Amino acid sequence: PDRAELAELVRRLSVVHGRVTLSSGREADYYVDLRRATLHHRASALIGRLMRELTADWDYSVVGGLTLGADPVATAIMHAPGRPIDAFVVRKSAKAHGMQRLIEGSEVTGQRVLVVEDTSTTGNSALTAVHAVQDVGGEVVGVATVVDRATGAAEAIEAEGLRYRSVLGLADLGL
Amino acid sequence: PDRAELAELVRRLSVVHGRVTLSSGREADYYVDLRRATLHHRASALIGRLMRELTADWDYSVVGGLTLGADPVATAIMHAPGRPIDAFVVRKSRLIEGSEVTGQRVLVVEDTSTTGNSALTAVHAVQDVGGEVVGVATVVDRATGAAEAIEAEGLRYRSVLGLADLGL
Repeated sequence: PDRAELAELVRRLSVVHGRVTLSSGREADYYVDLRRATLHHRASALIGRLMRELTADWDYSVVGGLTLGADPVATAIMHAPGRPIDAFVVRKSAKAHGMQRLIEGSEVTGQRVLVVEDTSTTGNSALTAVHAVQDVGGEVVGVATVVDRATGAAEAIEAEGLRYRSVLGLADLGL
Repeated sequence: PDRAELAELVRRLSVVHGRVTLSSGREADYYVDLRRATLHHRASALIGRLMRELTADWDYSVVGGLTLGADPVATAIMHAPGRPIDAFVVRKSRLIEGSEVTGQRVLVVEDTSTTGNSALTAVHAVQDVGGEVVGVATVVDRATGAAEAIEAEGLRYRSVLGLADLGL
């Protein structure tokens, strides 16, 4: 029921129907804004729960990713029922202070880390977080995401020796 | 107990004592890394509870502020028990992500700040889109005029913690 409850909320909240002229001059009939679910009271509590179950067999104390598409997901996982898991956010530029200048939040040095994102087209953003955690001495145990969009992300993440899992898929969006 | 236990988590996770050089060149005897608290599993859960208690007499359906500092606070409030409250995020540079703020009563959040400019930016961004801001709540007030700046704009300001809870 949860996967289906979430899947429906993602469709309703995040598939934004309506015609739009892009900067290129092409028109699209819809676009996919996952931030609308990841920041919704109900969809986020489901995301938290389901991403915990999805990764239950992985060994990690810390969850995080690349701002902003990761923050709400990571915090959802942190707040969801179960064993303690802390969070972190990889920035795009360097903090003024500390010994992990691209990483807000919890100390990832010497921890096993889950890397998350709401959705990835290329896996660029996820891998940017993976390497940022890596450069500071964190063990990335895998990457997980709310929605796979079958656009190359899995094979890009798998190419660097890392597991990839998703709660939802292209079919769950309708389209 | 909740407030006392958060205070202790904020001292232990976020108040970094020792001679330090700021980005300006100024030397301080400490700095505050409030995000280690806002991204910690226990402290964030207390933040959501306590920020909800703190603003229980205000009417708002949506909570959020300027990225990154606000997002961990906004989602802790959203995930905390009680009546449903959605979240939003004001970007620095399409300004508002997440839940709709237009036509809604909105709580602007900040983890902490010396000047309140970040809070103000979020307030202004919500106003430009037809949201009504009911006030600003923060985790830590630094007693450096943030409050009064927010009050000059006709907005109520509140904090869970203050300067004295940070043992300086």
